[PDB]
Amino acid sequence: PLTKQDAVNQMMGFFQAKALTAALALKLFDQLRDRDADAAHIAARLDCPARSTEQLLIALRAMGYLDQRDGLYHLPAAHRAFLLSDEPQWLGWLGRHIDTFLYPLWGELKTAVRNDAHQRRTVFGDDRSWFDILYQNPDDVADFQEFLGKFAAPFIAGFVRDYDFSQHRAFLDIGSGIGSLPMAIADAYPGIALAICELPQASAFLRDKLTLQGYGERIDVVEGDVISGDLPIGGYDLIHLGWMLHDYAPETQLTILRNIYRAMPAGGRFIASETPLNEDKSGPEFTALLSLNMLVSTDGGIESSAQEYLDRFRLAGFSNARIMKIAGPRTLIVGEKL
Amino acid sequence: PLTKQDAVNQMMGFFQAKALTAALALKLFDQLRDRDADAAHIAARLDCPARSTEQLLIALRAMGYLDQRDGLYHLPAAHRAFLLSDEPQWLGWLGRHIDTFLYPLWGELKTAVRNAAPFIAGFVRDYDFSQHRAFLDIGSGIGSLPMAIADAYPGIALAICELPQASAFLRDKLTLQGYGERIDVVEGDVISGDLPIGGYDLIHLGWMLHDYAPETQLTILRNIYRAMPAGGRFIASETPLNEDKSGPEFTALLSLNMLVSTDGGIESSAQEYLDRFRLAGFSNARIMKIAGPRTLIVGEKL
Repeated sequence: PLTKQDAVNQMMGFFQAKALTAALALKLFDQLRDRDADAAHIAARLDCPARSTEQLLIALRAMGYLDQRDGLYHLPAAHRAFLLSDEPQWLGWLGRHIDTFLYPLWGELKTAVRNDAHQRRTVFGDDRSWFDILYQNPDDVADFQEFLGKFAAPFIAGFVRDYDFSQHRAFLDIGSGIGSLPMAIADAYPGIALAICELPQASAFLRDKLTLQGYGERIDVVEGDVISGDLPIGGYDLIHLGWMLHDYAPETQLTILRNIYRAMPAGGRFIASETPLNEDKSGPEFTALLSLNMLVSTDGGIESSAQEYLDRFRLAGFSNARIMKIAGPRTLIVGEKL
Repeated sequence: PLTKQDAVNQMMGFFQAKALTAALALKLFDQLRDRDADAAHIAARLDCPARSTEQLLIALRAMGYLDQRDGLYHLPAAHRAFLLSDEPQWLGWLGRHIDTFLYPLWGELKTAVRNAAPFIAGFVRDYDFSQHRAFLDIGSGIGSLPMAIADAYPGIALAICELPQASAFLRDKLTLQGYGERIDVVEGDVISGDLPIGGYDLIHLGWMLHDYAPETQLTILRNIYRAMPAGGRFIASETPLNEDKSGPEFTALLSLNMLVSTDGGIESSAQEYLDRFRLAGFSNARIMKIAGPRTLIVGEKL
């Protein structure tokens, strides 16, 4: 088991979190992309007091994110890809998501558990529903999805590699952020028809992004709504919903799944990719904590076991509801329409 | 080196931190004091809904603080000491300090950049107090250090120097513990410089220098140096940064904690403390490394 020191260490772990998000917000690592430098000159380039900048630097060094030799701070080469703001794996979006949204809400975790409700009203004075905030801010949603797209590379690679897309004639991805998955499918499967279904607000933007990358004729963008169930998805024998169910309460998950089931072609296949809790709902750790993040931030999001997802597939009308394990962090929940 | 995922996991470490403090604040672990229980039964006794309590329970099992089999949660015996509200080692005090003070303060870290038992035990065991006749503790919280000294050195005179508006309170606490006639309470202020400490040939200042900017530290050290008796010894117990200020990690992080929660607080190297002791007039400024988490910076008045 663990000891008192461990619990204390973890109760203070918001220290390391905010040292990192502050450094990212200050773009501190940017000042070392070209040369090494001491605290006083980093503080000059950042427009910050020398003393407090030095306190942040010493902490980042002690945490292993920076090197320091003879008073000069050095950005390690293997940290460049995620600490520099122009690198495609830059963590700045997550940092600002934490600073502006998740960190304040988790401050009120106790009350979220007491009430089984989000703390957006408490914390931000915002009495709008989760659905309201999302529908109203498609720019934030796009920024979010393009950040997530970077992380989804192992899921996408393992989906393309472990699942036979050659068996299907037409694949449609519901609510793709940026088209990364159907692009990877197109790159490996030249004969399958491909489409993304987007909200009418998000569709022109995704169309523009697909066109810029050269995929505007290869991948169609159709408009629709999983919530209202307006889903022109009947010509697609494979339908995929990427990591969306856990954003909603189970009852809403049922509505989404019934909405897709009703719109699917007869004999069609539907796959939801999710990160389930394990069999005895004992973990894994990040997913267990992700559930709490859904509690404090959304209107009824939650993580579920594989079996719980199977039950919801069946209740929504799907036949042969089953799990398909693939490489990567997601698990496929699969069912057919008969 | 570190990877993207290492940084992500640490950037989200406030997840784990709040799971623990919310669990402490909710007295969730007390519901497993005498038996195992499933989520619905813990939730009922907590006056909380079952769905949200179960989410917090699942995270605590996944973090390793609870066991779980067939839906029944178990408090591991090795965890009772710091998770149960009635146990001497209960961490609720820290959770509350984090919830009401530190966590909100650290939420604006970027704006602020831009603008104890084991010490006591190692001090009393390692340092021979018998070489002194009168010992004074400045800023003593409840007098735990002089009481420990009293319990091991019945010959030494003992006193605590407290702020005026806290002295009667401390006098009372000391009396209620049986030390009211063994430990004297004098009144004073290191910042102001009013310090009736002339009679004590060993004076101690416990973990206070880092609450202040180096400039105010110098003023404090000069104030104590002047009031001390000739021949006296002074000890400040601190947690210094290491020789190249690359750590240790908690002290580096604690330095930022002083940034957001005091006016000018900061940690320092051993050499920097020695430098300030010398600038303040002390003689034989030196480092004594005792057991426990603190280091002693020591000076004398010749």
